[PDB]
Amino acid sequence: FERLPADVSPINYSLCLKPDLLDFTFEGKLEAAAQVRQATNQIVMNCADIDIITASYAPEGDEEIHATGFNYQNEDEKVTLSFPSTLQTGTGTLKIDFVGELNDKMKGFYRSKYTTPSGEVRYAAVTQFEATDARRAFPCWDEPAIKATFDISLVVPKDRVALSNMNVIDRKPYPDDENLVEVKFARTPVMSTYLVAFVVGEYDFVETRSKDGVCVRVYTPVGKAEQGKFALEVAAKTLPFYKDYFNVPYPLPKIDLIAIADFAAGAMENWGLVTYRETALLIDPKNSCSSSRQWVALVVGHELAHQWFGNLVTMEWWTHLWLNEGFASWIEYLCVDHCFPEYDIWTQFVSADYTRAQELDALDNSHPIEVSVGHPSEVDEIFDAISYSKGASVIRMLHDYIGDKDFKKGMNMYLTKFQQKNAATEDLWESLENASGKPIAAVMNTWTKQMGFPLIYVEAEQVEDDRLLRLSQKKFCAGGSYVGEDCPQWMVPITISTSEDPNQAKLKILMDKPEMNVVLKNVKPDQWVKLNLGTVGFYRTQYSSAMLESLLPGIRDLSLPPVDRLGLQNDLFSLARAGIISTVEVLKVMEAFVNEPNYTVWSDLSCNLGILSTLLSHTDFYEEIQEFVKDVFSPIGERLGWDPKPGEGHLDALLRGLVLGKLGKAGHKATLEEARRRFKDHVEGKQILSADLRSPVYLTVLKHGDGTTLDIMLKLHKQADMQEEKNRIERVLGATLLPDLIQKVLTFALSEEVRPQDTVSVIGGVAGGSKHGRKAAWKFIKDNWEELYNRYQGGFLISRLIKLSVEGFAVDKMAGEVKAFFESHPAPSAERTIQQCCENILLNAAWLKRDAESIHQYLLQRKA
Ligand SMILES: [Zn+2]
Repeated sequence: FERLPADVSPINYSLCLKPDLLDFTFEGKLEAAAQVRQATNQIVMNCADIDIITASYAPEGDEEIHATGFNYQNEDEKVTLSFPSTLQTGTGTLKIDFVGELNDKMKGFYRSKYTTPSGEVRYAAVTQFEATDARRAFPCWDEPAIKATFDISLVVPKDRVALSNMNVIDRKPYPDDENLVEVKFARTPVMSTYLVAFVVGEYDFVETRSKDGVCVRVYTPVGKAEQGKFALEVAAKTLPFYKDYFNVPYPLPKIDLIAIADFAAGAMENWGLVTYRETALLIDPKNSCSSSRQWVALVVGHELAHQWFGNLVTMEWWTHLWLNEGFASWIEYLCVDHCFPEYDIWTQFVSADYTRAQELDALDNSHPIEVSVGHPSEVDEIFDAISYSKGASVIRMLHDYIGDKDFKKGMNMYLTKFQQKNAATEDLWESLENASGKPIAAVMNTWTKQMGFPLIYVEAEQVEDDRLLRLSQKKFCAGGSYVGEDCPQWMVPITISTSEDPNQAKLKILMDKPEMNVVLKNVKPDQWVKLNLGTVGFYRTQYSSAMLESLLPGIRDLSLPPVDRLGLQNDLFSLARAGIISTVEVLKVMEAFVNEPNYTVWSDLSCNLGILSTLLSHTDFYEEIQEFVKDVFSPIGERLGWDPKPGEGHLDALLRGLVLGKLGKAGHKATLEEARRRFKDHVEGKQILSADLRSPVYLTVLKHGDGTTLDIMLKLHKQADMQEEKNRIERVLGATLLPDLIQKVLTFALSEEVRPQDTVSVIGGVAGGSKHGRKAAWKFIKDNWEELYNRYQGGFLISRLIKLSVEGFAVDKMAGEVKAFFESHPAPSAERTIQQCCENILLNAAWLKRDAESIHQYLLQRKA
């Protein structure tokens, strides 16, 4: 791959597109003011799905020279426009009229199917150019570093709204068609082609004015303007936040957020015209959830952050796309946390991007964040959950290492320097290094140019009133000690806190050595020491036995912040699974979480204990670990109770469902008895139970029920009114324990009553229900492999079916059985999932064989 010759660079695009609806085509003429930087006889542009009618170049004050040479290269999406004579150095005007297609590929200038408040089914002209689809709406230099200004014009019917990046400056009628009106927009600033936007359709709107004076609007489908009210007030507060943080005003005169029906791209940060899918921007009061207002605040703060970082200053090449999305993925939580501190959104960030990035970065076949991108198709291949989640995680670690003071100063220097220009990743490290005086380029190179993350071991010794800390770093791997003689090293900024001040740093350090000693002044032995305050650093911490015991009071009295309790517990399970520490040591810490009120912490607690419970189901003391789970969740269960208390939040309803389902599955007698009261009153029409208690009650009564209970659930499903009620049953049907009922659920998955896209959910619940239910699900998909393969081959479902079925196995002999099965019955699209699952089975197998009897003897001694 090679970029455009750059012998002719654009200056201003004058576009006028007439979307031919019903015919699904469009015609448009382009007057591109350009500069000939080097004498050439041909101009090379990007173009796809567009046939040029005629094209001529008119130099300044001269006659136009029509092009008599056309060359369409579809594999490279580039077109060469040859001319009879050399164009010579100077300024000219490239005039190109052409015709295009409103394709069905949800890319470029395509058609968007929407339904009126009555029906009829109409189509709209919606745009989407990122990454390289602007060349399908009009021929252009479709590269982010080739910036120019845009004069957008649209010839739309009178009864249809035409939006674009800028505001409307003229609305004159169309002479050839009385039913059409040409809408001309203002001139955009210097920007990239992949951020240009224009949409044609029928939309209602709600408007407001931000404190900066910027006109904010939320465009909704016809008849849903009230649903975009919340997104409007969030966007109206988001602009002043980024204005104050960047010390740079909003670069455009107006901001628009339009909700589109079935918007495939999800969300696009088009400069001034941010597009969403209505299921992610609007809040339907009779269909939305509880945390929907939280999800809207995040998606609005993310794309509006790009209006500065990404649109005002754009990446030089797609190699730096991770930094554009990683920065926005981090500052979106900073914006929501400032406007809505009642969310404690940073605890959910650690539970989302942070932990998910540490899972992938600790396994084999990982890759560094920044990878050189040659062809723009290589993007879709080498960027994944690693480049974005770990990308946002290292930015958070960098912000904490810099400090919010110098970080704001460096970003203002960065934005003002490269405004309406382009920059690379190294340009950002320089602007931050100038404002902070810290070696940012050197530190960040260890986190971007190599894969993996370090494990920080810390040991404590009391020296007078101070405490000496001995730190060492090594590459962390989910399997254990990293085998390899390269010995990776990281420059690790570490924030340390003590019990005397658990919410602010006791000491900030930078570990640029494999081993390092640290002295904390005035730290009494009765005080605990916590590394990685706020879990801001992208690393795992292994505490010594003495240091871990000192942290137990901090967990119990909640003085340790919830985000710290989340990260501490998550590190303990990973270290025990890797064989670095014992599992018994982790189980003793679980007893200190009995006072935990935070939903996110319990969510990760329940997830980790669920992995261990299903792992220990292969042993002869599965009753002992269930009794242990009941003791951990009993106090929080009694605190929440069964009915919503006066003035609860939305997380307390979610936490009640998680806790009750955990106790119900573990056999908690009081929970099982009450769940049967609610279920028998729900099926007899005496009092329908809440939708929040519905899933835990179903799981509990079905696991501890019989064939009568299963028939009731099947009657609730075949009679279920909506699809949502069906899915809530399909996930819990696998909780049955009797073998003939398990086979009945598996057969029910492939029946006509279950839709094929939901069949994997039913079989997934069977594999996760019990040990014999997992073996029955694995045998079921082997006997019916011909049908299941024909159903989901080459799709996402076949990888999800294999994942949910075999990941729970804890026998190393079983890992060799799934690898041998897919060597005789190939599944090409799921080749990567089989390798991850086989490595995961061997990991759980070694973990089980190493710690089985130690856990057993711990549970017996604890009970006495
Ligand atoms: Zn983004």
